[PDB]
Amino acid sequence: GSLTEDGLSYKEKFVVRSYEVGSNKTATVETIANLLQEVGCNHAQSVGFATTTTMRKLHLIWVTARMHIEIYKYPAWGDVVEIETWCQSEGRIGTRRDWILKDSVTGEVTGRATSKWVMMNQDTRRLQKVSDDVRDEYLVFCPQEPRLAFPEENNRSLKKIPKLEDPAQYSMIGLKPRRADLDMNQHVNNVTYIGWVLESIPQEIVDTHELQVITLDYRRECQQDDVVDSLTTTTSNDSQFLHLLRLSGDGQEINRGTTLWRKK
Amino acid sequence: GSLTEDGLSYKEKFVVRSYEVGSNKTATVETIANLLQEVGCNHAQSVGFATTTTMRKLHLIWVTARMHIEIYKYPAWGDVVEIETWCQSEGRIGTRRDWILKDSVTGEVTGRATSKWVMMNQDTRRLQKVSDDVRDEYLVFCPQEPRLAFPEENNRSLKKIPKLEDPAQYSMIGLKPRRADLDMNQHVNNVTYIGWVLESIPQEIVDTHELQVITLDYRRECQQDDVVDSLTTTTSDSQFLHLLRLSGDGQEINRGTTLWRKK
Ligand SMILES: Clc1cccc2[nH]cnc12
Ligand SMILES: Clc1cccc2[nH]cnc12
Repeated sequence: GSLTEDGLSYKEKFVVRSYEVGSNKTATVETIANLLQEVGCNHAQSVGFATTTTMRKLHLIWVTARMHIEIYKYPAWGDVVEIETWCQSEGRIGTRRDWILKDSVTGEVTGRATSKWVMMNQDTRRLQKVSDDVRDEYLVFCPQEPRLAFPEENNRSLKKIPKLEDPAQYSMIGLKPRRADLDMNQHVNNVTYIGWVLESIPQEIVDTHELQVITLDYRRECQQDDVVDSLTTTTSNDSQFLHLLRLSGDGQEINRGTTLWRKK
Repeated sequence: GSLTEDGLSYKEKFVVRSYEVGSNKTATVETIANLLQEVGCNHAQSVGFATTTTMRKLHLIWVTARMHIEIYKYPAWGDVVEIETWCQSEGRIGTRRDWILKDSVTGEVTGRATSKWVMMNQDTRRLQKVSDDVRDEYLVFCPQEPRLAFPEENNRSLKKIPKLEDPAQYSMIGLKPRRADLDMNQHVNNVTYIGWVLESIPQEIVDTHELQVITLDYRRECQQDDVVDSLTTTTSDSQFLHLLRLSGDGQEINRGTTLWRKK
């Protein structure tokens, strides 16, 4: 992978692996999400990081608040996908990382994603607005003119997500993370929550439809010793669902989301 | 990746990814196992396949009976690992696939693995000795002189594994596969069973030791709707005996052993 000529974005190519594909012999949305994470990490590494000198001193970290992915064509096993990523501040609220996925051969856009990140103290887990000293350290690595993966006016990435009310139409109960679900800091990988959301989609949908859009809000972290219930209700040729992940016991919310599926 | 000059083995390089590493910032044994599977698949693709024309007509498939992996150094995040793989028949019993892992920069061997595969009818799940017409179709893609990743006679890869007796010293119960654990044919990926075996190793061991050897026998498949219990007892460097079995009736799906060395 490499930073582009202007040094304000990063591009990397990936060959889709045999264990990365589903029943259609195309990459799953979890493989795509893992590739977005990888290109994000390689981008931070290329520019010197993803915490700054001031963030490490203050025990501050970036945490995902929302992930929004739209896939037009999932890459097939053996195909090469090219992914371009960049960051931009949104004032003191936080930062946005965007991605564009392309077919390496045709140059056609096959997907796009956006994520909203907030600053949080690693120890107290208390959120905070981005300081000016921290903001200044990041500004030189972001484009100054707005560059959005989702420029559209009434676009899906910014829609508010309601809370699913019991009884859910479908559920998957007792989901727990294993060591493979953890990252290098022993925290549950963000992509695991996407998998858990999709566990409560009925098999018939997975067999007849393809996942087009997924928007996920992250409210609370699942600890290594927590157990999760995944709930889904149909809200709708296109099927739409409302999703809720909550702790098995008291029902504390960890995530909420929506998916849009189109007939194959 | 590419077939080597003689066309009898296959080599491919991999850059270790951020989500592929554990707390030591080095690749997990499940990432290694996924990479072995990937290089095996690319090898079959490069030579025309993973079944032959005759196997497809008779509804026959290759299935793993045993996996044995030995890692000396796990590759760090961002490092390049080179893996070479080849196959060899073992008479009509089945076939063996071997692998050698190397540090791309130093050329030093960092790991090795061997697996034993048997032929099975995919519908009836009945085992079968290979035959002659099927054997002949494969022979031209294998070396003729023996080439073993574990040459030593009566080495760790060939040791018989006993059945763990209750009560187990440690256990992880209620393990179930999710869609990410399935392969392209909707069967549980073989690497998932490695993860499930390791779930019952105590955290203290994972924190103070590194996994050096893992041998796993595959007796029965976990179906998409099955629930598994992972059992472990210390038999000792630390060594453990492992058993995976269905949550209800306790039908055995896998047995194995691990060897761990102090960090
Ligand atoms: Cl990791 C990284 C690379 C470039 C720009 C960034 N802004 C916030 N984090 C960034
Ligand atoms: Cl897939 C594959 C490649 C080369 C040799 C083989 N023998 C059995 N299967 C093989």
